Amino acid sequence: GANKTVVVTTILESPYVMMKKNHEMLEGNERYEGYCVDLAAEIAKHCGFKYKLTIVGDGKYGARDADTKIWNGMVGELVYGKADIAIAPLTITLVREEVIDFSKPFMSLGISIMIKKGTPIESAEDLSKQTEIAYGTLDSGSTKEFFRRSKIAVFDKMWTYMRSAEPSVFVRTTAEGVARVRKSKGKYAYLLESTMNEYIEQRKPCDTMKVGGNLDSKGYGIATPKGSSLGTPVNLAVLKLSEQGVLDKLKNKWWYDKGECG
Amino acid sequence: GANKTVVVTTILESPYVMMKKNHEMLEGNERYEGYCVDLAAEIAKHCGFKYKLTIVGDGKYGARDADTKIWNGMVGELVYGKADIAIAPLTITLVREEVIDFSKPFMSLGISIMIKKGTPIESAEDLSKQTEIAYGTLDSGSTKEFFRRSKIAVFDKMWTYMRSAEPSVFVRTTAEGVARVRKSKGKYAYLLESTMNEYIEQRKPCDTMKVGGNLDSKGYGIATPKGSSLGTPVNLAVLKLSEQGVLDKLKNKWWYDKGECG
Ligand SMILES: NCCCNC(=O)c1c(NC(=O)Cn2nc(C(F)(F)F)c3c2CCCC3)sc2c1CCCC2
Ligand SMILES: N[C@@H](CCC(=O)O)C(=O)O
Ligand SMILES: N[C@@H](CCC(=O)O)C(=O)O
Repeated sequence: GANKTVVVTTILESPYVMMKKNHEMLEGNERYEGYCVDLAAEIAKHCGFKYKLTIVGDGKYGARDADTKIWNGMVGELVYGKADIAIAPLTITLVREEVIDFSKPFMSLGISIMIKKGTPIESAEDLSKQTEIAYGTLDSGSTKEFFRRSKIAVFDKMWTYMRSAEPSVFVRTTAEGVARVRKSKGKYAYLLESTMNEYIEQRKPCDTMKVGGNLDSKGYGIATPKGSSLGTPVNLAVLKLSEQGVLDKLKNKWWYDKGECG
Repeated sequence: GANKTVVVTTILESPYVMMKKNHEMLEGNERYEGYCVDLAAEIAKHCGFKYKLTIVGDGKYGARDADTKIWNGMVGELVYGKADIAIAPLTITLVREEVIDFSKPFMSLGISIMIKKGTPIESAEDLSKQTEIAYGTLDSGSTKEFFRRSKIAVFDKMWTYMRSAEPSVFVRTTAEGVARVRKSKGKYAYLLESTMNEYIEQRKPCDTMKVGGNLDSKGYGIATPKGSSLGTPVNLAVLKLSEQGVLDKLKNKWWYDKGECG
């Protein structure tokens, strides 16, 4: 039938999507800025659609409830027909691939360790072999699932600790994880995606550090409801933007051009 | 109908697929070893198919002839129905995505510079601004197309030079490119994927170096004829192998465990 306004689900996660400081003075898509705001504009231009940016109601990435089997977050939005596409730092995983479609990756990342500067930790092995420094992850996302599912001794050991740590080591948002690292005098390390870790390392007050190598290697994809006719042109648009250098240019724009730590 | 033997196209490219030294004494799949030999076995196990490894007839990755519009290499094999799947270091590109299917990436890479040790070159910018050191790429693959298509000043300048350099700076195989770097007393630099570059840097006689950062960021995918029912389970198998750490384990096996330079 007639072209419709494509409803885009995304998440408030810096520097992917952020409220403009003058957002009260603005309407619709103009309220927001960031990497994924720019990316949504590029994808829409190349695929020739009109779109509305919306922030996921529950503020989550997406996980299936073990009891209800219901998906929450942006993944839920797609599965239950509440959004047409997700343009966000949404990690490509086996369990999600079964229920939604993903483009080829538009950005790579791996799980990584964030410490307050001078914390005596170099690696996941270090974290696993001590108790004084607590560590955890975001809940409802791919990092938590990684540890939950891992057969690898060090990661299995970390999971056994985190799942029963008191008080809880899990956080509701990335900004919470960062706030805990900053305020815990080095007694909390935060396990998060290297992309978010590298962005925060370039933000005032420049008191955090990404340490050691990444624990895994993967990517974010643009997601669509399974079988959506949008998936094909969106995937081809991601490949063009990659091959044109536009994705690299957008990463430089939002991570390093505006970087606050020198 | 009945299950059939899946015909796998691949390429002799170290350490992805190599002849076993005792290959004369062996039959069928047992002739070969390498990262992609191991990967093919894993994919086949998880998807439950029997398969025959074959080496692409023309020894190429795949390009479309500007005049005939005919695809050569492994891409051609898939397009014209001569193979059922390609399990090789085959780069995901826009032009290929239009005519074949690709899984999510099983390995990441970017274009990179290989020099003989002590060559006074640090970057693509350095290469572009001098003439004494010749440089080129593999023909019939994604690296050559990258330079051909690039709008980026430095890469555009490199392409203008390479396309008309005499004698020719392009090579038929990776091993040729390496042999030219090694034998040219530092007067030839070779532009190749960081994966191949990093493997050769760990092989005797340890006389080559990867220099500077990568020029782009992308990945290899397992490829199938467009619409093949094989694409779905193969893609899911790649995600499992990624999430299990098996892909990382296979990279360590073939690059670094056996590494010859310390
Ligand atoms: N080391 C274990 C697996 C290695 N993994 C990958 O390379 C890998 C990924 N790699 C990448 O995304 C690298 N990568 N691949 C591409 C692509 F798709 F080839 F064009 C692009 C990028 C980065 C920039 C945009 C274009 S995504 C992903 C995996 C495995 C799990 C699923 C999601
Ligand atoms: N990108 C992750 C969220 C962040 C994290 O889990 O570290 C996801 O899509 O679930
Ligand atoms: N992986 C490349 C070949 C190697 C190169 O072009 O550097 C391709 O699929 O075409």
